[PDB]
Amino acid sequence: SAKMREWFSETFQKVKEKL
Repeated sequence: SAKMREWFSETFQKVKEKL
């Protein structure tokens, strides 16, 4: 499983999208 790992990818790009 990977709830926080798969989300990790959706967290780094969440910061780049905000910029």
